[PDB]
Amino acid sequence: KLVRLPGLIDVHVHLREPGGTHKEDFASGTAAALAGGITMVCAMPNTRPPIIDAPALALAQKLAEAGARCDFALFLGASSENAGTLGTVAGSAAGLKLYLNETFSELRLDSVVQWMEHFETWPSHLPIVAHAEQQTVAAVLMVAQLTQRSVHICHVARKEEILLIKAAKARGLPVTCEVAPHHLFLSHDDLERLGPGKGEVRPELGSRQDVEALWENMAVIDCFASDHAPHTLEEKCGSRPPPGFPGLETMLPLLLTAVSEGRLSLDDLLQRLHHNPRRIFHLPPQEDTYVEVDLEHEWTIPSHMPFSKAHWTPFEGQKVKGTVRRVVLRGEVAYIDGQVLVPPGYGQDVRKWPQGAVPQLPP
Amino acid sequence: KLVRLPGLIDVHVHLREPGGTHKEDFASGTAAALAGGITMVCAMPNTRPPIIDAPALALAQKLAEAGARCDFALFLGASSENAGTLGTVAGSAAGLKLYLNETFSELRLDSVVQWMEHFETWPSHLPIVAHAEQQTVAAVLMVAQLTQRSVHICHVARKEEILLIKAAKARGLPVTCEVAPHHLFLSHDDLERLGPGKGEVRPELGSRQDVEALWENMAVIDCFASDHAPHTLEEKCGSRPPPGFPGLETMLPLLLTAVSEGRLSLDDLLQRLHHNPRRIFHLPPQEDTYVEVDLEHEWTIPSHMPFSKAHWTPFEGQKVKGTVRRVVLRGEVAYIDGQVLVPPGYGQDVRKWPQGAVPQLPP
Ligand SMILES: NC(=O)N[C@@H](CC(=O)O)C(=O)O
Ligand SMILES: NC(=O)N[C@@H](CC(=O)O)C(=O)O
Ligand SMILES: [Zn+2]
Ligand SMILES: [Zn+2]
Ligand SMILES: [Zn+2]
Ligand SMILES: [Zn+2]
Ligand SMILES: [Zn+2]
Ligand SMILES: [Zn+2]
Repeated sequence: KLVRLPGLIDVHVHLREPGGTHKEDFASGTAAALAGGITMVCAMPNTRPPIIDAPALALAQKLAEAGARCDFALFLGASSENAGTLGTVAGSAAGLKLYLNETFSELRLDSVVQWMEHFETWPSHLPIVAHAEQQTVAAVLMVAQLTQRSVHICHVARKEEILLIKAAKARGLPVTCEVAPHHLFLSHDDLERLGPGKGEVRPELGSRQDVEALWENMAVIDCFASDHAPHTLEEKCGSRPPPGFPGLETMLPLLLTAVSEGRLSLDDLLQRLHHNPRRIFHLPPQEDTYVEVDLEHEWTIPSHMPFSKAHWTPFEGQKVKGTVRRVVLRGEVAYIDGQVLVPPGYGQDVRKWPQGAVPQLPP
Repeated sequence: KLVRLPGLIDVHVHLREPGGTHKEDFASGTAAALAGGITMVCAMPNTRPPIIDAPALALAQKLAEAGARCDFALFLGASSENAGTLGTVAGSAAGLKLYLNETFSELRLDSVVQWMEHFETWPSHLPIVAHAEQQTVAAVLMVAQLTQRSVHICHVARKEEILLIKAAKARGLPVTCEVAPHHLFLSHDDLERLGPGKGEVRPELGSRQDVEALWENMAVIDCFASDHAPHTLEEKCGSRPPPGFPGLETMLPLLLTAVSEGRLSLDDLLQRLHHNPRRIFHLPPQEDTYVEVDLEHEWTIPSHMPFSKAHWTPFEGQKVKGTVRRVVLRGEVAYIDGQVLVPPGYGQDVRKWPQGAVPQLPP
């Protein structure tokens, strides 16, 4: 007996096109998404060229329209030069991405004043998300308050961060957050097995206490999102390993395992991979779209999943229970038992749908 | 013709006793203060042992009472273990010091949650000051708002920081700040002359643009304070140079030079070295206390000033106009033209004066 789920949404993926297509491209990354029960993705802007201006966004839109197999929205990225220049294209993006710490990214800002400038100039009704670790979470929350708007915190990974956000929510501040599966299912205990190259990720893997704190504070977590960050094994194992884990194909099975163990409910999962992503980012429904999962199937994660060009996974050897059997996207069978059945280009930019524009007051 | 000033107050000095007395002690540091026209100092807690508990404070109080030549108050320092334990001695201190970044200091905290705990437990009516650079200023401002109280930011050094504080004040937030003379009178341009060891200080010396921004935003600066941070020349020039500059003997002459050039007024100076320190820290008046300065005397800063045991200065070679001629402290001549005339032990703990307790609602 299969369980029918709505089309799940991952608001944080790196699909590497343009410019890093040996790591992943729209076609392979969205195949990975479908195999993971995800029918809509929001792609980050730290590509080459990075998506920090209108011409780069135009290019990325066309590449995505030609290559994506599931539906998508594309983030714009904040830079040290583009505040006040994105107004005409802002509404066509998933939101604005701020990179506020060192990581795989034309996009660290030099000064909190540049963060302020972005918060002041980006349209007030559109989403802003931030890579903001440790004290940076408090700092960007301060900027959001000074500019009297909301902010969404990407991949919360630490007890420190989730408790800060918890305190902010208790004060009624407009902040939401997401957590990635590696920060729920891996910790320092796994670094011996992974090694120092494979183990590189930002935010870094946390202690057992960090992991336990995220679970204990599940009520504070608005979304799950993979931070799918594919790099090849050669890159991960080489002399300057880039941070990041692939995760689209493993996220839902890991979380289904947790549901089966009573660690969270099916509803808790659906709030975090469907309803809250929709409402935070004003993402439209997908008609005739659903995912069928088998909650009984026990399997062990192999050394690589079938679709991501990363061709490795940090979850190798973990025992999971739950698998994606079928995905239907807008009335077409998109995935069945290991086979993707929609071609590159089937996917659409949801921000171009009438129902996918973010509502705003007449300007 | 001399000008009579009130007794000036430096709310940020490191006097190194206990435990670093080759660098400075209460007797030498307060001689330096008097020679710089300063009659009251607030001493930081990063000594050895650090002033992070009641027994250490008791020791420091006695050492200061026996050695100080001018009046003083002693800060307590926040640690990872003492939140919620300082209530009985809190009112006897200048305030609570938080070290939130890497610098010469049992006292970096590991987590913003520890900052929160201090803001929640330290009595709400008593001062909190923070070493908080760049984004850390925004982060600690966020903690202050979450806990609905004020904060004072130490040694603001950057355009980024002063503009953030300016924006916070425009939103009516209870934040004050101080600036040290080296961030007004030295910059990157001086690093060649100083060299990499002598030039080490935290916050680091800023660009010309940082310096210009602090001057342009003088209205945002509540206090001047030296961050007198003496280390010996051997230490500054050695293989692991500690950050910090001595500054008590040079601060007032540098600022008087600026007054003479019309860069700020005598009133602007007195707000920042007398009236605002008094009101932010609830420091009492000193009866029969004044400083006489000669605004006409031109001189060049030598390779070391007479009193600080640091026996070096980063301001060597700068031409100044203005000198301290006489200091009277509580009816006794304390300093005349290079001679200190009050003994170690003349100085008193102002928090023990009836008028020096911080007022509070009956608890
Ligand atoms: N998480 C990572 O370690 N790397 C991400 C960047 C990011 O999400 O910060 C990537 O794009 O590779
Ligand atoms: N400013 C410095 O460079 N060092 C100070 C510490 C401090 O004020 O942060 C010191 O105590 O030496
Ligand atoms: Zn990130
Ligand atoms: Zn994110
Ligand atoms: Zn990312
Ligand atoms: Zn400091
Ligand atoms: Zn200070
Ligand atoms: Zn200091």
